[PDB]
Amino acid sequence: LESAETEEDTSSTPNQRMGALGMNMAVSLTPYDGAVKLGAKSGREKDSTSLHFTEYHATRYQYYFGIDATHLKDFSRILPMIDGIMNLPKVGGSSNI
RNA sequence: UUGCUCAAGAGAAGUCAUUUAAUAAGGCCACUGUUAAACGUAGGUGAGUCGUGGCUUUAUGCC
Repeated sequence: LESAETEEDTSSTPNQRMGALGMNMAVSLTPYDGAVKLGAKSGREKDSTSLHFTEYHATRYQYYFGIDATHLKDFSRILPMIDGIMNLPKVGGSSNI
């Protein structure tokens, strides 16, 4: 909280910490063409909150990351991050569909 | 250390249930492959099984 109401980085315990890891956003390798999916839910009772449309994209995603390994408080923490980068569980999205 | 430092639009959802492209139709009616002749005379070959049996003089040939 104090990091936003002061100019320096200390206020003494540190006020903030720039993350040693920074990753750019992932972009699709292929230009997006308008593709949607129908979503009508089962049942004869056709009220609202049914017949929805979901946009999807059938391409590959690429992203760029960079870490200052020296900036890490514990130098050994870079290895678990690499393991996570290769074994990335799921990037937030409609994993159900 | 950058109007910065931190920052998931996220969790869930069947486009479903039903429908014969069906009923009818001749590619049909006509056509001669007609008419005539001297063979004068000189062109060749690719493929197994093994020790007496009925006649006949061993003979040597027949089945």
